[PDB]
Amino acid sequence: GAYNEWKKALFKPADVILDPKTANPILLVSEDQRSVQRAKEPQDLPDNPERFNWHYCVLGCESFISGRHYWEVEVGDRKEWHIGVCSKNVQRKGWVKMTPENGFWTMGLTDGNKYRTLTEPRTNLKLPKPPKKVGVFLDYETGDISFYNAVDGSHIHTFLDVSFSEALYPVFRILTLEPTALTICPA
Ligand SMILES: C=CC/C(=C\COP(=O)(O)OP(=O)(O)O)CO
Repeated sequence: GAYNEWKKALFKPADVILDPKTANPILLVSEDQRSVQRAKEPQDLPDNPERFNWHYCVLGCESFISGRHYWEVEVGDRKEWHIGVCSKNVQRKGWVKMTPENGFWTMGLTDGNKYRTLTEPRTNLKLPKPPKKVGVFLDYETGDISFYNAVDGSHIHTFLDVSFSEALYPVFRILTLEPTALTICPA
C-alpha cells in the first residue's frame, strides 16, 4: 500500500544499530546489534556516563540533528515494550519520568493490551488491531514524531510541532522477561 510505496520517498531509511555502551546492565544487545532482551539479574558492566543505570533503555548508535528519517521495529507478540526518540542530553543516571518535558517522545505497550503514549499524564491509545511491526518517523524541522503500523499503514500516534534543539537518538525500553525479543528491521 501507500505506506510501503511512499515511505522512502519522504523519509530517509535509517540503519539503526543498538549501542551496547548505553544499555542498562539488565539488557542484552544481540551480536548483530539489532535486537535486545532482558536478563533476570543485572550483568557486571562499567557505569560509564553513556549508560542508563536506572531505566531499562538502550539507544541507537547514531543521532539526528536535521532531516526526515524512519526505522521499523518488530514488536511481535511481546506483552511490553516502549520505543521512540530521546534527546542526547536526557538524564541517564537515576530516575526521571520518561516524558516529552524530560526529553523522551515514546509510546508502547504494557500489560499485554494497554497501549499508551508516554506523556504527562500518560494517555491511553485505542488501536483497532495490535501491531506486530511499528514504523517510527522523525521530521526534525517540522517537529513531528509519528508511529505507524508498518504492516497495514495505519496511524498509531503523532507528537506534533515539537521544538527540538538537541540531537535525537532512537530509544528502546523493555521491562519484562519474555521469550520474544524487541528487534530492529534492517534498512
Ligand atoms: C526500573 C524501573 C522500571 C522502569 C520504567 C518504569 O517507569 P514508570 O514506573 O515511571 O512507568 P512508565 O514510564 O509510565 O511505564 C525501567 O525503565
